[PDB]
Amino acid sequence: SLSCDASGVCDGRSRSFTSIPSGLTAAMKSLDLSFNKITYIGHGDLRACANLQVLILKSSRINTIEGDAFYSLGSLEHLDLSDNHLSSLSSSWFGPLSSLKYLNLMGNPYQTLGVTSLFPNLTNLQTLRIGNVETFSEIRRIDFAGLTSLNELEIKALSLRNYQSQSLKSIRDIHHLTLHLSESAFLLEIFADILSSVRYLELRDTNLARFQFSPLPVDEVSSPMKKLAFRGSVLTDESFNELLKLLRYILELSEVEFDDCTLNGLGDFNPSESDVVSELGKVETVTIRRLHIPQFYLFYDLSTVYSLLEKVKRITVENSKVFLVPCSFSQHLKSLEFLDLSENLMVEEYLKNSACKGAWPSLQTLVLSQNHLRSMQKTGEILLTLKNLTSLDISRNTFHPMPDSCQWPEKMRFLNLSSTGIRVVKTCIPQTLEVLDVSNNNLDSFSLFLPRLQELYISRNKLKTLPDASLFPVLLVMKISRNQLKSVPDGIFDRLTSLQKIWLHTNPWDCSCPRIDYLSRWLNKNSQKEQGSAKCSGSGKPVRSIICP
Ligand SMILES: CCCCCCCCCCCCCCCC(=O)OC[C@H](CSC[C@H](N)CO)OC(=O)CCCCCCCCCCCCCCC
Ligand SMILES: *[C@@H]1O[C@H](CO)[C@@H](O[C@@H]2O[C@H](CO)[C@@H](O[C@H]3O[C@H](CO)[C@@H](O)[C@H](O)[C@@H]3O)[C@H](O)[C@H]2NC(C)=O)[C@H](O)[C@H]1NC(C)=O
Ligand SMILES: *[C@@H]1O[C@H](CO)[C@@H](O[C@@H]2O[C@H](CO)[C@@H](O)[C@H](O)[C@H]2NC(C)=O)[C@H](O)[C@H]1NC(C)=O
Ligand SMILES: *[C@H]1O[C@H](CO)[C@@H](O)[C@H](O)[C@H]1NC(C)=O
Repeated sequence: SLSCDASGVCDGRSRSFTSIPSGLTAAMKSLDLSFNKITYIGHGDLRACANLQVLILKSSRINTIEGDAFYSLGSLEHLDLSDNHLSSLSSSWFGPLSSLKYLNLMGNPYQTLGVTSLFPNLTNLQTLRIGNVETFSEIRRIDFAGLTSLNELEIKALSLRNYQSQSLKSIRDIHHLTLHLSESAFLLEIFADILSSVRYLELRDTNLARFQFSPLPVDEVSSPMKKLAFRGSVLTDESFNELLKLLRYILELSEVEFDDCTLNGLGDFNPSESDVVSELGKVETVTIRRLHIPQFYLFYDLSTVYSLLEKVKRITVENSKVFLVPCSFSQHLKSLEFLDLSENLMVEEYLKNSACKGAWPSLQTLVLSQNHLRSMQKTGEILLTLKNLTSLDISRNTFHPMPDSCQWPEKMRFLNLSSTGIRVVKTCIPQTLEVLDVSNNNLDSFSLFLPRLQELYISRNKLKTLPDASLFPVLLVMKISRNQLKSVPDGIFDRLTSLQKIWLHTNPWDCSCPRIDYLSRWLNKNSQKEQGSAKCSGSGKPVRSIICP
């Protein structure tokens, strides 16, 4: 009861099959039999479809597959066996799949990949996922024999009990290596085997409390590793310092991320300057999200971090409860062009210190999105200390009504006031602006003349009148959806002579014909420009559909 499209793509998904359907053809290119009750797959179940390029067998209850079940699938590029009941993999399965590009074996209860190298024959393999949560317990030297380059290899071994050294060393080039480890017992040697191949290493769920550095005795390897990411990791002030020492081998590391990690800190840890690292190679981007520091004052005078960021260009510390980025700390950030402290507890008085005189000398973009700032003027005033600043995001902050005059950094051309609760826009906003987002507020009208404005975002408001075209002589983009606009003055969009894109949907457009003429005739002559589609209130029919005599 499977249905195929004219292109040879058949759906069999969730159809209660207890066995592969009979009478398949060589016309099929993609066969999806996910979520079925297919316990056994015989020698001849898939013998016909010799031109199959995609086989989706995910989450079916497969626990038995004959060694040569896939003997005629020489054109198969995508095989998905994840989440089944395979507790033993057979090398005979992958033998005839020299055209295999994607192999997902994750989610099955096997304990190891088996006694025979399963992938030597897969010469065009680009993606491979293996392992599980409860039982995968051993990686061995024969496991990846025959694998030269993989764009991605995911290994889930949260229950790993033993890793044979050099197991991953045979692989020449791994673009993205995702490892799920519950502890750090084998992280070091693993790290010694991937220094030549891994460009992006992603560590998930690892408790690194007991990590300890030791000199990697692998021959001079110019690690091509550009990105390193930790997710849901447990760290300590001690183990953290241990990790830092690892950088000497990944001289090219440019991006580091820490997602949902907890940093446990204690006072008993206080080494001299010899133990600590203050050289951060080429690390130029630091992203930190949802970082939990149980007890922050249990950290000695944090000067240890001042020499690490001299060269950092981009930093993001979000939703990690930051209330202060100490002045001296900021002055050390000589190269910082981008700083994103979204979702923290920043307020004027502490911002003042964070953005002191020589704070962030080169900052161009500063994001203080969800914080506790309350005065627009006060914030612009405090930020005057920043001379290179060109972009500022202070959206999602609850501000008081803005004055008629304000002081903002001079080169500022981007100001985001989205979701800030304002009800009125005054001249506090500079004429120097190029991009302005006051979308999702409480505005009734926009009367600000900004001659250099190229983009205005004013969606999600209550404007009953479209802002006069002469206000933005050279506008390229206007976003005024989700408002209360019922109509537009004849010829107004033809007055936006640089307009390239415009959002008008979610507005109650009055489509009676005397009125809606120009607007409808305009949407027809400029469909390319309208993003999304404005409909008529009442019928819901697209405005452009209306024609008047
Ligand atoms: C593989 C190598 C990767 C290398 C990555 C580089 C990491 C550096 C990132 C720069 C952090 C920028 C924000 C610092 C703000 C600050 O100083 O928070 C301090 C404030 C109070 S100031 C404290 C006083 N001055 C002391 O008496 O706390 C606060 O305001 C709130 C506490 C915020 C705690 C989280 C952020 C603190 C930085 C964490 C650094 C270690 C990260 C380890 C992750 C596993
Ligand atoms: C001006 O500030 C706006 C508010 O901060 C901002 O809108 C926000 O845009 C981000 C873009 O990623 C959205 O991100 C969230 O949602 C995505 C998926 O949709 C998630 O993957 C992200 O992790 C995140 O949770 C926000 O949803 C959106 N905020 C809202 C509520 O509208 C504008 O983009 C800024 N304007 C300009 C011109 O930059
Ligand atoms: C970032 O801004 C600073 C401050 O304006 C710039 O450095 C100053 O450049 C002037 C040149 O007119 C020198 O006279 C000063 O000595 C510098 N001030 C400092 C920091 O001591 C810097 O050039 C800007 N960087 C960028 C983004 O180009
Ligand atoms: C798969 O092909 C044969 C087995 O018939 C053998 O050479 C080896 O297992 C694989 N090929 C390679 C790359 O050596």
